[PDB]
Amino acid sequence: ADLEDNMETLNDNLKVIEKADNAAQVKDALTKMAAAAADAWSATPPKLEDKSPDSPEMHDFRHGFWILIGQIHDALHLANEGKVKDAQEAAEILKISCNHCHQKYR
Amino acid sequence: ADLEDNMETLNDNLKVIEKADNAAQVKDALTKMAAAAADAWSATPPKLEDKSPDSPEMHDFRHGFWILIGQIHDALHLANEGKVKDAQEAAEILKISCNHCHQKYR
Amino acid sequence: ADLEDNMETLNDNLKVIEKADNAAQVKDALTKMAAAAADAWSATPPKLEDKSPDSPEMHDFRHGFWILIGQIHDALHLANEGKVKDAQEAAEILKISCNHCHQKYR
Amino acid sequence: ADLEDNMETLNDNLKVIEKADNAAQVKDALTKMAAAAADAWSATPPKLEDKSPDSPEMHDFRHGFWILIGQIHDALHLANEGKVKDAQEAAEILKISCNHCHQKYR
Ligand code: HEC
Ligand code: HEC
Ligand code: HEC
Ligand code: HEC
Ligand SMILES: [Zn+2]
Ligand SMILES: [Zn+2]
Ligand SMILES: [Zn+2]
Ligand SMILES: [Zn+2]
Repeated sequence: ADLEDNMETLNDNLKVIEKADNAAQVKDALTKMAAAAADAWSATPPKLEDKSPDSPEMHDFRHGFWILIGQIHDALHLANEGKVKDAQEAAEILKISCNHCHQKYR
Repeated sequence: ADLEDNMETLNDNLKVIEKADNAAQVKDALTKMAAAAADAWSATPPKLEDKSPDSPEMHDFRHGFWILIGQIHDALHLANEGKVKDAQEAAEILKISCNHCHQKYR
Repeated sequence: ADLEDNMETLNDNLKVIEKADNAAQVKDALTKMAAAAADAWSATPPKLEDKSPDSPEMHDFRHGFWILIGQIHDALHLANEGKVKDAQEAAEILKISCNHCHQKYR
Repeated sequence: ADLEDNMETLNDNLKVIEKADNAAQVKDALTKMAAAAADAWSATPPKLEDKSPDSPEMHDFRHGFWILIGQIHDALHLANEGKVKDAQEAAEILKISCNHCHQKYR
């Protein structure tokens, strides 16, 4: 997918997590978010179109996806263990990761 | 890229790190490895073609890529900081992650 | 130090980071926070005195320190790469970890 | 506990994980290891006795404990999920972390 459609997938499943009823719903939403972030890994965002893929700025951009995926990784372990509510609370932390990359690069 | 091509990229660049003599070369190889792993994230390997994408096996498959990318992540900070020899030694750990996934799913 | 002492050290240095210039003020605050969190690792907080250190609740308690230390860990790499602004911005996510533990166990 | 006691705790419990036939012994051993590593956090090893707790060598020393605790963190999630064989294969990776610190600072 392109960067914009992966972002739609991130947003849709972030919402699913916040309103989920059970561990299966949380795990499915987290898995979909991680695959969307991994697929967006090599995207160049519009405001960085002039930057080398080997530059400090593009490493910072990808670093934002590493943070997001790492956060999803931990939440998914929690949901695998049945700590659904703790997994759901990880959405508050994820949201900041969204905001931070958006405020620098969107 | 397909799974086999991402693996060639992982293989080529792990050997680069093992033979490298400067920080820029290690950083460049680490970034290529991470992009290949992120691109391989949603691949289904031949031995899991019968498995549901939500199966435990496919989560465990993707989990091996998270481990690898996480190791690359820390090594890339060490390389960014000048600790070239430490970043280079992280290839010994990287290799164990290669072996573990291969033993299970290759 | 006891838990209350380490919490003050976290609180003071969390404020130092938000109100800092230069990698030095930030690095030094992060280093002290990591040492305080590590020293707190095995503390039994009042609301869990009836739980054994093998209980699920005590694992969930320590797990909140792992999240905190992992965030400090990444912030310190950023500060050591000269990314003082990005390091200072970790303070927002750190505070969320403070609050998530407090809401359950303080 | 002093550094020698925390190292004995790590050595004993790494062997427990290797020999283990059940999840409970793995989880218990990993918990003991994490506590030992957290307690060793602010130790000064003999070869750095003359240096500052703030020295770059001492940051680099502590960094080895973060690597170890992060690896224990993931293996404990796997043990908690009943993936006992996968948690035990994490011991191979832990050992390299033991060796990497010993080669530099023991
Ligand atoms: C960088 C590392 C990012 C992270 C992490 C997240 N997003 Fe993002 N997103 C990013 C950019 C550069 C853009 C701009 C796209 C463009 O073509 O200019 C976006 C865009 C979105 C959108 C589109 C909405 C709009 O502004 O019209 C959405 C809905 C969105 N992003 C959601 C989202 C969520 C929920 C995230 C975290 C879970 C998230 N994004 C992370 C870069 C990055
Ligand atoms: C799972 C999570 C894996 C990780 C981590 C790594 N590899 Fe891998 N590799 C994996 C599979 C399932 C396969 C088989 C793919 C197929 O279609 O048969 C492979 C294969 C390879 C190969 C051979 C590629 C080919 O042309 O057939 C190589 C050279 C290879 N892998 C290298 C490699 C390295 C160096 C890794 C770590 C840095 C690594 N792989 C990780 C699954 C997984
Ligand atoms: C659990 C994993 C915690 C994390 C992470 C943080 N804190 Fe905490 N804090 C915790 C407990 C159980 C308590 C109660 C201690 C008691 O004996 O009652 C506290 C308390 C505090 C306090 C008040 C200390 C006092 O004098 O009573 C402060 C100022 C405080 N905590 C700050 C703080 C900050 C800034 C944190 C993040 C950087 C943080 N705590 C994390 C448990 C946990
Ligand atoms: C640095 C960050 C280290 C990590 C990670 C591990 N160890 Fe270690 N170890 C370290 C030092 C500096 C020393 C010497 C301490 C001294 O005062 O001599 C050690 C020593 C040991 C020992 C011998 C203890 C003794 O009484 O002589 C053992 C058995 C040992 N270490 C085991 C061990 C294991 C199994 C580790 C990984 C799980 C490990 N150590 C990590 C520094 C560091
Ligand atoms: Zn966790
Ligand atoms: Zn690190
Ligand atoms: Zn980082
Ligand atoms: Zn994991």
